Amino acid sequence: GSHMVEMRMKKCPKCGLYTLKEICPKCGEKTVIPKPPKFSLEDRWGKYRRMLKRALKNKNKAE
Ligand SMILES: [Zn+2]
Repeated sequence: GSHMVEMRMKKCPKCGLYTLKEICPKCGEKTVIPKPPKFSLEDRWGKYRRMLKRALKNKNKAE
């Protein structure tokens, strides 16, 4: 498609639980992508990831 779709489910870097709530229902810590990008053609948003974390509440949509 033209517009990029949000990455697949994530995993808690503290415990290791997978979910799509962006949060770990076990401990209560935000979840992160367990399978990060290894091959970057440009890596424009590479280091930017360090300052990519932001506060924004969104609503999920049913497929
Ligand atoms: Zn956790």
